[PDB]
Amino acid sequence: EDWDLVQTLGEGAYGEVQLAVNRVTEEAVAVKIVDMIKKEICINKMLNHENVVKFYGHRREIQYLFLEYCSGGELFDRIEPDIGMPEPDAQRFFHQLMAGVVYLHGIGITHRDIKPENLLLDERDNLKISDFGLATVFRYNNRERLLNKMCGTLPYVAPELLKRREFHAEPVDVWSCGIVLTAMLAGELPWDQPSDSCQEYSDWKEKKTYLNPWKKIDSAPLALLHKILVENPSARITIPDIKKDRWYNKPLK
Ligand SMILES: NC[C@@H]1CN(c2ncnc3[nH]c4cnccc4c23)CCO1
Repeated sequence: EDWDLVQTLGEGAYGEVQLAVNRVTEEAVAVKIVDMIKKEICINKMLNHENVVKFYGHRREIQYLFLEYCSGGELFDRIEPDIGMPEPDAQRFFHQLMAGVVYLHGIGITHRDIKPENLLLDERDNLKISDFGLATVFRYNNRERLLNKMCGTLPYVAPELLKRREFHAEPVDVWSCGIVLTAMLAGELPWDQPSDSCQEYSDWKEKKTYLNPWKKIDSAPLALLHKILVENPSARITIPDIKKDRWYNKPLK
């Protein structure tokens, strides 16, 4: 019942996250502090999956969210700049990311800001999707609603979000998962944003894969990236088809 605030884990816009330890059980949890979030709590209440940060509850005093503590830090910190990480680790992380994203989409939730900073690791390096502050419902009563608000993080957002007034939620999270995979395999982000004024993005659309970061990436995972980082959201590979991808299914290590 009584928790000691041991240390700060991370900072956010509207607050900070602190590690809290139970005085009796010594259980660790993370506490997200927000000095007024209503939708974040609501969405968190729906979530129950092994690749999504668990929600234990909240107390209003300033709002306090009680969330799963992930001692392994963030995926961001397993990526060596300009190098990435070993391909078998990247594949395992990507499998776990798809599992989390499939779950969310299955309950009609889109995260909207998938990036390595938001993908946390537990003590066994299991990936956990965190931070549902930008998340929203895109399906309800089996009826899809198109999105129109721009949010997320420029290097990770899909090009339709910049160009179209309305867009489907799922292909946007698929795209950001592809940017995450690129980062894991090349240790660099391919562009500032996916717009026609961005030279690196133009190069990609013209298939200059002899340039970085694409030249650091083996042809198998690169063929999967060619299917994810497709400009037309309607032509973009879906998750069920990602699960059928050759590299996705390649035994590694
Ligand atoms: N960018 C990550 C860092 C450290 N971080 C975390 N660190 C450890 N465990 C956590 N569990 C969480 C549940 N929800 C949100 C965040 C965490 C969290 C907080 C954010 O800044």
